[PDB]
Amino acid sequence: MISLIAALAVDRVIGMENAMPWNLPADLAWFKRNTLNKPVIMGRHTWESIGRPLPGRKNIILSSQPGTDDRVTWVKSVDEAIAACGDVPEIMVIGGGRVYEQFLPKAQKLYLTHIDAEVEGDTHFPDYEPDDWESVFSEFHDADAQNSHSYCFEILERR
Ligand SMILES: NC(=O)c1ccc[n+]([C@@H]2O[C@H](COP(=O)([O-])OP(=O)(O)OC[C@H]3O[C@@H](n4cnc5c(N)ncnc54)[C@H](OP(=O)(O)O)[C@@H]3O)[C@@H](O)[C@H]2O)c1
Ligand SMILES: Nc1nc(=O)c2nc(CNc3ccc(C(=O)N[C@@H](CCC(=O)O)C(=O)O)cc3)cnc2[nH]1
Ligand SMILES: [Mn+2]
Ligand SMILES: [Mn+2]
Ligand SMILES: [Mn+2]
Repeated sequence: MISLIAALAVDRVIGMENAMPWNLPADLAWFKRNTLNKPVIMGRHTWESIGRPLPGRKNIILSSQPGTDDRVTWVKSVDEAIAACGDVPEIMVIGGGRVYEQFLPKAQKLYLTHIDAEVEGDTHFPDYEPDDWESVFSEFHDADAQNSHSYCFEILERR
């Protein structure tokens, strides 16, 4: 099973200038809980944005060019990325925009955080078709001293 996990600001913005400009510790904690002990697939730009391997997860990087760091696994196509995960129950695709576009048709589950923040961005989450997806979990949180925007954790499963 393939799942996508992402945090979306208003208008599906997910990034600006190869960064995420907000800071929501509760959402990073949610990301860690839902990805720990699973393989994570990411594109090269997102690998450069994170800047280090994510511990406790098999890190698989998509790039058309040879890898430059043997602490992670480098692959050259979507099919190779999936194969490199082996026989696991759940593969987590962690972006960015181009990678999400390619894996969306193959995904059965979306873990989405909707952040009430207006962000200028240059990268968006793919338009998906709402009729294809059932919301099976949602949990709203107001802003607090640690998290400066309200946010909504949602899990959707392909109908
Ligand atoms: N809010 C969130 O949840 C979230 C999550 C992840 C990322 N982001 C943000 O998203 C932005 C980065 O997204 P992005 O769309 O620019 O880039 P991306 O999807 O992270 O990376 C694109 C790169 O991945 C490689 N790639 C993708 N598909 C491939 C394929 N089929 N075969 C081989 N290589 C492939 C290529 O690398 P080469 O050029 O080396 O071939 C391509 O240039 C950043 O702003 C980041 O902060 C946000
Ligand atoms: N909901 C969601 N939020 C995100 O921030 C997110 N980020 C990415 C890609 N970028 C990043 C950037 C930083 C870290 C990171 O530092 N993660 C730590 C945080 C642990 C914690 O704060 O409790 C980790 O070990 O996962 C992960 C992914 C992909 N999907 C996401 N999905
Ligand atoms: Mn092929
Ligand atoms: Mn197999
Ligand atoms: Mn806000």
